[PDB]
Amino acid sequence: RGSHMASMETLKSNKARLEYLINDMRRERNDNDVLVMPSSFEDLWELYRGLANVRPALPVSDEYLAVQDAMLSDLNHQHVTDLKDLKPIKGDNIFVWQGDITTLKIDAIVNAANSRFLGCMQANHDCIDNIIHTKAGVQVRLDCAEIIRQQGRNEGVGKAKKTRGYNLPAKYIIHTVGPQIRRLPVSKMNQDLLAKCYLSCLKLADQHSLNHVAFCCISTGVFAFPQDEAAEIAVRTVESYLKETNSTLKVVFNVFTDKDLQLYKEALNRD
Ligand SMILES: [Zn+2]
Repeated sequence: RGSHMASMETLKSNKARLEYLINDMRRERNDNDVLVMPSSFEDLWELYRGLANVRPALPVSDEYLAVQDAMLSDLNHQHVTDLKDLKPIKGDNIFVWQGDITTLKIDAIVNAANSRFLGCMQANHDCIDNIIHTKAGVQVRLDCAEIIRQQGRNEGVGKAKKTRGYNLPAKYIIHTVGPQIRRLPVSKMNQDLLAKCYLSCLKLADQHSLNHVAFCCISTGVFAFPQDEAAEIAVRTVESYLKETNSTLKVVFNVFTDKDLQLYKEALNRD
């Protein structure tokens, strides 16, 4: 695998970087008991990730960031997808793309954050918030913490805040908190709030003169907005915004599942 593609030196170096990062985070927690450091890249990664996910938003040394950034940049740029190589599915300005949002070269990706705004603090959890934070680096959690400290309160639903993307190929991450759905059918208030997430993100991207923005599937997963309904709100809000403002923004709907992928194509077909 690695030999023909010349990957072996980088694998051995990335493993050494993970062990350094793991050791530093364990020392900080006063986990002084000597753990069995796994041999594999995969098992090292899941150990590192769990430790990063749970770490409170406390200062980090420049030495730690040097190692973390070398490792994260190498991993995120290995199989990068550039927006310039994709083609619009609608007009010249709307794309649908199945893939990992943390590997897309684009001005901004949109994070489905929570109101505490530090990322996902559940070890090794499969949500978008966790994945974005983990691949981007600890600097995102620290920047988020500073945003919350300066505003004196948790983040409300339907807003947008921008941070740098750090180790991601994305220049920026736009963080929005989507509505939590408990009861069905979805209230008009909650439908309006999900729309507001998209609008807020679009407005902020145009406010900063960005050329492109990729959305994930906001309020799906644990917030558990019904899928078909969310897709419909996403598409309708985007197309309305682009039409009414004559924005030059290019908008990517990032999906992972084939179910979502079909939902998005169907929504963009129906007029
Ligand atoms: Zn999570």
